[PDB]
Amino acid sequence: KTSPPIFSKPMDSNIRQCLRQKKKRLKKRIFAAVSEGCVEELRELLQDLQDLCRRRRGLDVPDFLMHKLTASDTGKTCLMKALLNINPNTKEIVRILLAFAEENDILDRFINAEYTEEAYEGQTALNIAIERRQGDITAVLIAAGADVNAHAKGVFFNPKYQHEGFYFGETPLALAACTNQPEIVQLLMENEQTDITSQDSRGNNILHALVTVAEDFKTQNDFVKRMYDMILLRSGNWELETMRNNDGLTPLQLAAKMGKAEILKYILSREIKEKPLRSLSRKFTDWAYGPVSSSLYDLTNVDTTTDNSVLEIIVYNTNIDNRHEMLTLEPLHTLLHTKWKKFAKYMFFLSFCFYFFYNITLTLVSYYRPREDEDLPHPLALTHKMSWLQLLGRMFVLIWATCISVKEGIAIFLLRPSDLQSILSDAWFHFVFFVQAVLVILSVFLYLFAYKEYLACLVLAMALGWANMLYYTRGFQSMGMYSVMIQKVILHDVLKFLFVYILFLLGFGVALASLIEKCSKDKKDCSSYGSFSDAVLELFKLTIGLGDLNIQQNSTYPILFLFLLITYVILTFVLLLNMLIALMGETVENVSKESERIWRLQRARTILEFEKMLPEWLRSRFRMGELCKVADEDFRLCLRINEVKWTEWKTHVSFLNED
Amino acid sequence: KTSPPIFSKPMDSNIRQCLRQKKKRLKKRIFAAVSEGCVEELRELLQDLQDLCRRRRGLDVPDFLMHKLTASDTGKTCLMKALLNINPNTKEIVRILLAFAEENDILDRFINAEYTEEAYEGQTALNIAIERRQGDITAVLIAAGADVNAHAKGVFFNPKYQHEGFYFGETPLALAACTNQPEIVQLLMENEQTDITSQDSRGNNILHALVTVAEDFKTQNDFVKRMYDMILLRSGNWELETMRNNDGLTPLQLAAKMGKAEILKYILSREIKEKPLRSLSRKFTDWAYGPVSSSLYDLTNVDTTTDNSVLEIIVYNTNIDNRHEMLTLEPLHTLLHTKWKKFAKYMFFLSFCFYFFYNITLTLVSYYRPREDEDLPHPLALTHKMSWLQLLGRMFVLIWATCISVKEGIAIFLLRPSDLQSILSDAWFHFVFFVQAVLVILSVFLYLFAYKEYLACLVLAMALGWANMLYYTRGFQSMGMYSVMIQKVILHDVLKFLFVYILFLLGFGVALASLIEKCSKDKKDCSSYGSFSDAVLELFKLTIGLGDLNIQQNSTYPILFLFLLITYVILTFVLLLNMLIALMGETVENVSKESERIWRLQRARTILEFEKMLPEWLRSRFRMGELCKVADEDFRLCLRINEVKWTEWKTHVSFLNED
Ligand SMILES: CCCCCCCC/C=C/CCCCCCCC(=O)O[C@@H](COC(=O)CCCCCCCCCCCCCCC)COP(=O)([O-])OCC[N+](C)(C)C
Ligand SMILES: CCCCCCCC/C=C/CCCCCCCC(=O)O[C@@H](COC(=O)CCCCCCCCCCCCCCC)COP(=O)([O-])OCC[N+](C)(C)C
Ligand SMILES: CCCCCCCC/C=C/CCCCCCCC(=O)O[C@@H](COC(=O)CCCCCCCCCCCCCCC)COP(=O)([O-])OCC[N+](C)(C)C
Ligand SMILES: CCCCCCCC/C=C/CCCCCCCC(=O)O[C@@H](COC(=O)CCCCCCCCCCCCCCC)COP(=O)([O-])OCC[N+](C)(C)C
Ligand SMILES: CCCCCCCC/C=C/CCCCCCCC(=O)O[C@@H](COC(=O)CCCCCCCCCCCCCCC)COP(=O)([O-])OCC[N+](C)(C)C
Ligand SMILES: CCCCCCCC/C=C/CCCCCCCC(=O)O[C@@H](COC(=O)CCCCCCCCCCCCCCC)COP(=O)([O-])OCC[N+](C)(C)C
Ligand SMILES: CCCCCCCC/C=C\CCCCCCCC(=O)O[C@@H](COC(=O)CCCCCCCCCCCCCCC)COP(=O)([O-])OCC[N+](C)(C)C
Ligand SMILES: CCCCCCCC/C=C\CCCCCCCC(=O)O[C@@H](COC(=O)CCCCCCCCCCCCCCC)COP(=O)([O-])OCC[N+](C)(C)C
Ligand SMILES: CCCCCCCC/C=C\CCCCCCCC(=O)O[C@@H](COC(=O)CCCCCCCCCCCCCCC)COP(=O)([O-])OCC[N+](C)(C)C
Ligand SMILES: CCCCCCCC/C=C\CCCCCCCC(=O)O[C@@H](COC(=O)CCCCCCCCCCCCCCC)COP(=O)([O-])OCC[N+](C)(C)C
Ligand SMILES: CCCCCCCC/C=C\CCCCCCCC(=O)O[C@@H](COC(=O)CCCCCCCCCCCCCCC)COP(=O)([O-])OCC[N+](C)(C)C
Ligand SMILES: CCCCCCCC/C=C\CCCCCCCC(=O)O[C@@H](COC(=O)CCCCCCCCCCCCCCC)COP(=O)([O-])OCC[N+](C)(C)C
Repeated sequence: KTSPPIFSKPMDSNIRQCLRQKKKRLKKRIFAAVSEGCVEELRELLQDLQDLCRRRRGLDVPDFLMHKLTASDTGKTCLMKALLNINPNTKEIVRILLAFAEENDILDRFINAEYTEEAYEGQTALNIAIERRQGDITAVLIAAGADVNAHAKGVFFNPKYQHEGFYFGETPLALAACTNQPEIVQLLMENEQTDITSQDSRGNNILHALVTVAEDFKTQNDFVKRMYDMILLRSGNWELETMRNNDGLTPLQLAAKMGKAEILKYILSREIKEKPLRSLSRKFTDWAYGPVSSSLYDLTNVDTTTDNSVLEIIVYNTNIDNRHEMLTLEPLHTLLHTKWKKFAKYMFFLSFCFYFFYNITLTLVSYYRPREDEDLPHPLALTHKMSWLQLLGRMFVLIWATCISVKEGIAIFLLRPSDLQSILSDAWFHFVFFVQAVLVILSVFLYLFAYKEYLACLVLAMALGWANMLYYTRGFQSMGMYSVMIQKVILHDVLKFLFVYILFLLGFGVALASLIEKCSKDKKDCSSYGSFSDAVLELFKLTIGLGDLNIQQNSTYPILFLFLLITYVILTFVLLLNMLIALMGETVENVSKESERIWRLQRARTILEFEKMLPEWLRSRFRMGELCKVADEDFRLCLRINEVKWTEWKTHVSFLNED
Repeated sequence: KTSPPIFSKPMDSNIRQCLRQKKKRLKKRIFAAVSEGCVEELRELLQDLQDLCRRRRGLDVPDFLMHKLTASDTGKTCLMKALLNINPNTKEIVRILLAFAEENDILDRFINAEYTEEAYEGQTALNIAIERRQGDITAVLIAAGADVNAHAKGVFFNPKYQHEGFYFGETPLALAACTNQPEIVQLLMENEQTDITSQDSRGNNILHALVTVAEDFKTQNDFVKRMYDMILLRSGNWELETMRNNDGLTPLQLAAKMGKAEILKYILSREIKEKPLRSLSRKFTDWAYGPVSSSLYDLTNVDTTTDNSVLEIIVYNTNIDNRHEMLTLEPLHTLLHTKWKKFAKYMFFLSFCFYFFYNITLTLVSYYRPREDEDLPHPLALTHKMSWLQLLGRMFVLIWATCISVKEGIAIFLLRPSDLQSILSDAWFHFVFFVQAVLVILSVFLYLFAYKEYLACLVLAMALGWANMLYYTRGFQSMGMYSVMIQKVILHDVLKFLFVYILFLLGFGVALASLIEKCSKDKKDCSSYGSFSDAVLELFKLTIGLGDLNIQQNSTYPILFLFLLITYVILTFVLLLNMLIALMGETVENVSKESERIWRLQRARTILEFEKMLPEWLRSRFRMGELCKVADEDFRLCLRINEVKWTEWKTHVSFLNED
């Protein structure tokens, strides 16, 4: 993606880089013989190794012999070098190397060997055989004492990113499962020493590991769905799918964290009909008659009742790709729609009314202020009591403004740094609601010091206040697009047109202000291009189309003053301004193509954020789901959902081929 | 493409155009007999030719006999006329003509015959047989003494353009190779007299010739890739692919010169695994484990270390079609990205800073000049020393401006004439950087003559100077499009709208200025349409939308003055101006569809142009690549590149059909 990785030492190297002595020719000539496939040259070199071991001090002969078979810079052995280079005669050089280590008491050490390298640590001879797809060499090595629980930890086998390495699950069972080799997976699970409930350095197990390697888009061949079904259904218990890693996530919650929509649909809709495996399912269909059916969903680690539920991960954590496609799955779709009809319509309506009456009060009191030198109060709370009836509206300003500044200021403090790179993560409205409430109470405090700059701050509070009414247009679908593409346009288009337009507004502004002469004879001010600040204003009025091409200029070089104004009008009114209108037209077109996807993801935040304001006795009232016994000795919560599907049923009936 | 060619004399003609005598009927009747396929009439005419040769002076009888078989206007013989017209009985009239020339000592002359025509010179009887796909007549002619090294040079066999003729490689081996006939190619390479390392008049050989005939786009059947592999791998040496033609190019460098992207990808990625043919490859993969792999590339005639490298041909020589598609190939992609991280980010950042401070100095000194009659210096270098601290900024203008005018003026002098027909060949910024630096030093020299027209030249230097800051927006991808489509629009759209708009600005300008009368009673100037120059200005202010439809005109025919203004506003404000905005909208749309292709090709020029400023000890430091021994007795430079490809690997594993 970004950059290719660097590795400090290569795993295998048959390319010699640039810059009869038995202590050199024994060790080096075996590696080259076993790599090319010279069988006859190999037996003639092994019998020379035991010749040096007879002229050696006793009781240390296995330690001396392994040093002449293992490398020193890395822990790669003769059997590892043999299996990385597959030849047509590697079935027999395994037999010859296994026979040499059986003649000594070194067979247990020669197979269970590990790399000592910092970058390839823990890799054994089973990892090379399962990688190179040698199915019959694997059965021999298990039958000779290979550890089937060896973990391969390292910088290569556990990277930081999805590139820069190759993560598969760190066990030999997970390597066979992530390489689409179903027969070796059947082979290891039928062995007694295989620990299925095993965990790696990330805390993952085999079901966590298959989620990380799955495709985030639906395609034709999906072997990670058939491997998740195959390994789960053989264990026949609950310990795998209820286990948490170091981040505290199940296999179900890691699919919603990473964004895999096809693995998520499979787990929420499992239904197994055989009697010993009935209890593993999460959906229970009890009656169906034509198109209609009734079903029960599992709802255990899904609904908003514990921490890190799958309804809360999908909504709040943007940068996940498929968030609309997952919120329309079936246990999730009914839960959001039920929370809207039961308490969320009415809390969203009271927020619109307590804010619309806040702005009518703050406007009528600011507009109708006493405009005299002899009458100067601040228009708030009756700080000087003139005793007029219903003064509570002036009290209602300072009460409701200090509530918003406390509440929204906490929400700015709780912002993730990924919440500032999405429009849908509504971090714009947390800023602007805060600064409108600060300026209200700042203007009240500056009258108590009587500075008479309160009116500069009270005017800006009315203009932001009526501009924040654009938040509440997400209640309707039709008006919910205009608050979105007023923000796509002002970031993708206007802040890139701004840097180009200052270069032409600075350059011609200094140039036109340097060609004039001082016209103040007796305070005439004939020249409208006198200063730098006067010339930038008259050039802005000409891109808009409000100024004049006044040629009668009291200055030297009158024909050069015409050449530089007409060049400005062509570049910035005919060419640049009509260009930026054709860049707004491409942004507006793409928001309207996706108007439904954007409106539905803005409700789902407002539904789950009014739920965190409710008290606990009130949230316990609206809990949807009842206790239910779906099999023997197992109790769980459930939703009953009826579903009538006319288009799916009629295609099932027409295609049936009654002939 | 452009025009069909003309040929001075046809190659074969069976259509007689418009405007018993044995010296006429012997020669003419053989050609018509051998063309139609009259076998019995042919033997009755050959025995009449030897009757005339018995009544002839001796020792000259082969010279007399060939003149009655070869034509005179061209060198076409009886065997050539036989093979151009294929009949079902041309297997035997070859046998009859070969038997007649064997009875004399004229067999060596009768087969090895050449056209003497200016347009078809050198064409022999093997070229006609290999063209007409007669595979078994070819083996007979080789077995009778045909020259298999005859070159066919001529205006037809070596044209100027790709049309106007048919270039194939000028040898009989290249004709068989460029006509998709693999069996005749095997036939000639197994003959001993075949010179494989042979060159034609262009200097090309068989591997150069196959590059010129290849398709520049990837399609299904590509026989030129299978012929390049077939002929190279049989020679088994290095003389073919390291040979240069008259322009000094290898077969590798001619593919990048002509733009063939599929031949270029094949050569840079050859990998042959068998032991006698291991050494011919250019990529050496030494370890691979799942998706990741490590490889070594050849880098010999690719990297910027000699003249005409393939990294330098693709970048500088536009008019080549596939330049983005070739710069993303693998030895080329890593080299450009490595030169950016090691020295090119920092040289592109110092150029932005030494030019941005050049414009702040030249603006603040021009704007704050002494505006008095008693104070008139030139604002540069303290030509009159007033002794103010840090005068070095005024010195910094004339130093840095004379550097740019020398450096950019050399670059204008080194421009190819094809560099002035591409936006991406940045010949616009070589002009405008030059003229901004000339006007600075021109204004300094005109104060030394004290002409007081220096200020007309110093003002234009500020306006161009801030407009050249649009060059440095190619560092970012998002802003790198606005400098491009400000140039596509001002060439494809505005200079075509300009010729149409002058016709309506000239015609109505003279017409409206002829209907008025002189209003200067006592210097009133009531009529704003008095002159030609006054009327063109008031009509330009009305297309923009700044003028007035002032009907109160002090002139004769007042209702005709209304009819010609309203006709102008409809034609040029409602119709023409809104048309040109819909022609800018189609240009802006196509630049944004190709925004990534244009930004990436502008970096690649700036990377290779800061490299030509570095000194030789500094360029020798940043050389990337190490000496390496990839096979016996062969040393070469290499890059090691790691590559992890998740999408290619997982499709290889899912499609494997483990069943
Ligand atoms: C029908 C079936 C049952 C329905 C259940 C009903 C449950 C009722 C409540 C239950 C508990 C909730 C307490 C929340 C209070 C927080 C106050 C607040 O700041 O407003 C918050 C919400 O405001 C509300 O959601 C509640 C509105 C009623 C407030 C009750 C006190 C005043 C009622 C006295 C009546 C008048 C007295 C006389 C007045 C003249 C504003 O939050 P926001 O809109 O999200 O902010 C803008 C968005 N932004 C975050 C991006 C910036
Ligand atoms: C001088 C140097 C040369 C010039 C600079 C050159 C470099 C600049 C280039 C940079 C990256 C290139 C991408 C092009 C678009 C750039 C804009 C951007 O950064 O958006 C980024 C994220 O968008 C956001 O940041 C969302 C806004 C967060 C809330 C901020 C509130 C501001 C309050 C203040 C009140 C203001 C009121 C306005 C309302 C907020 C990236 O956008 P994107 O990659 O296209 O991804 C689309 C995702 N999207 C849905 C979020 C859009
Ligand atoms: C002069 C110019 C104007 C000013 C300019 C301002 C401009 C800016 C404003 C622009 C637009 C304004 C936005 C409107 C805001 C809310 C409306 C809304 O949400 O729409 C909804 C209607 O929902 C309702 O109408 C509320 C339900 C009844 C509430 C009854 C009172 C509460 C009583 C309880 C008191 C509690 C206890 C009391 C306290 C203790 C529509 O939703 P729906 O159609 O129903 O369903 C969704 C469709 N779906 C099913 C496909 C998903
Ligand atoms: C970090 C790792 C190592 C990095 C290696 C760093 C190597 C450094 C250098 C190494 C040798 C290069 C010499 C090039 C000099 C040419 C001068 C020139 O005209 O500028 C040229 C480039 O300018 C540069 O690229 C270099 C900028 C530094 C100049 C050094 C002298 C002044 C430093 C004293 C410091 C301040 C003293 C105090 C001042 C107050 C302009 O070229 P351009 O931008 O292409 O032109 C515009 C484009 N156009 C062609 C279309 C028109
Ligand atoms: C009176 C008679 C009747 C009217 C005339 C009728 C006949 C006229 C018709 C002619 C051909 C028909 C094609 C239509 C487009 C015409 C324009 C053209 O010639 O472009 C040609 C090449 O484009 C260039 O020349 C690139 C600019 C080179 C640098 C020049 C710097 C000038 C500095 C001065 C400063 C000025 C500042 C502005 C910035 C430079 C051809 O363009 P194209 O075929 O479309 O190929 C696209 C390739 N492209 C990527 C290069 C675009
Ligand atoms: C007030 C209004 C403003 C005025 C209006 C002006 C408006 C006009 C201007 C518009 C935009 C301005 C353009 C910015 C120009 C350079 C920035 C740039 O290149 O971007 C790059 C940042 O590269 C860097 O930031 C430089 C790296 C650090 C330099 C450290 C100082 C040098 C020290 C050494 C001293 C040497 C020795 C000293 C002397 C002897 C971004 O590139 P990237 O993201 O890093 O990678 C590319 C992404 N890729 C990997 C996909 C390919
Ligand atoms: C389209 C235009 C784009 C924006 C440009 C707008 C300009 C702002 C530019 C930049 C903005 C930031 C600086 C603030 C300047 C404004 C303050 C001011 O006006 O007061 C004064 C300063 O006026 C000046 O003379 C200074 C402005 C020109 C030089 C700017 C600094 C150059 C270096 C920056 C970059 C390199 C450093 C980076 C190094 C890494 C004006 O005083 P006065 O009017 O004479 O009043 C007379 C009365 N009196 C005598 C009693 C005092
Ligand atoms: C892209 C990000 C831009 C940020 C803003 C984005 C939006 C921009 C929108 C608006 C902001 C733009 C400014 C307009 C209003 C001027 C305010 C002012 O204080 O001027 C004053 C000072 O200013 C000067 O003295 C002018 C100095 C001349 C050269 C300025 C650029 C040189 C430094 C470049 C620095 C880097 C800039 C490079 C920019 C490419 C006016 O002074 P005066 O009239 O000369 O004196 C007359 C005396 N009198 C007052 C008593 C009568
Ligand atoms: C960014 C826009 C460019 C900025 C503009 C700078 C461009 C410069 C480039 C090149 C200029 C090269 C010529 C040298 C200057 C000579 C000075 C001179 O003659 O002044 C004379 C006038 O003359 C003029 O009117 C100005 C002539 C400009 C040439 C046309 C350039 C077209 C640029 C457009 C396309 C660019 C597209 C670029 C796209 C990015 C003096 O005036 P006068 O007649 O003596 O008046 C006295 C009258 N009296 C009789 C009453 C006393
Ligand atoms: C939208 C309009 C489009 C452009 C049209 C613009 C017009 C320019 C047309 C063409 C431009 C090139 C010629 C330069 C003319 C300008 C010089 C000038 O004005 O000075 C004078 C010449 O004024 C005239 O009278 C001559 C202009 C009209 C006829 C043009 C030539 C026709 C032949 C060309 C083609 C056929 C040949 C081709 C053969 C193959 C003006 O003098 P004055 O104002 O009377 O001053 C009075 C004071 N005095 C008496 C002391 C002197
Ligand atoms: C497409 C390429 C075009 C090139 C430019 C592209 C951009 C064009 C933009 C601007 C240039 C256009 C000119 C506008 C400014 C006029 C300058 C001038 O010198 O006028 C003067 C002379 O001119 C005359 O005398 C006018 C002659 C009348 C007929 C003109 C066309 C006949 C020849 C057609 C030749 C072929 C043209 C065919 C064109 C289709 C004004 O003279 P006056 O006012 O009459 O005298 C009053 C006396 N007084 C001054 C003392 C008061
Ligand atoms: C390029 C545009 C065309 C140019 C225009 C030429 C077109 C000509 C074609 C044809 C004209 C044929 C008629 C002959 C002329 C007679 C003269 C006459 O009658 O004048 C009279 C007025 O009369 C008028 O107002 C003008 C009549 C024009 C006819 C409408 C044509 C529509 C063109 C549009 C569509 C074209 C689309 C083309 C698309 C490219 C005299 O005026 P008066 O009333 O005596 O005023 C004195 C008043 N007072 C004394 C009472 C105070």
